[PDB]
Amino acid sequence: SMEQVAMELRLTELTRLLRSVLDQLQDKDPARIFAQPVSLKEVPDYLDHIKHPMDFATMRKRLEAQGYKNLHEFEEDFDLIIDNCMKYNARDTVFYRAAVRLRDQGGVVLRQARREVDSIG
Repeated sequence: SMEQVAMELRLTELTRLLRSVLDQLQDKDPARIFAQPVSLKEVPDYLDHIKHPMDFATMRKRLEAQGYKNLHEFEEDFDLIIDNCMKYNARDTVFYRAAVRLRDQGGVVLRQARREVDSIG
């Protein structure tokens, strides 16, 4: 149908906007602490601690399969990155601190993205 196509154009445009959002969030992690999945070879107990692992490469795979229906789903995955790290790692670690800084800096990007998504529909 013509509608399914119009719908698909919106999803594609959402994907376009979320790709830019993702790039902006990932720039706030210059150390690349959140770039890839926590290695189960190097942290073999990780899944005993963290039930839903997340990282920027995993989010990008979903993004490029147009797997995010709305900004809320995307934010859920970003929040998992931060929250998993803040649980697994202690307060006095470079990892915990990196998560706090990502959360704080990402807030600004996500604030405007929500306005853009509502605004452009």
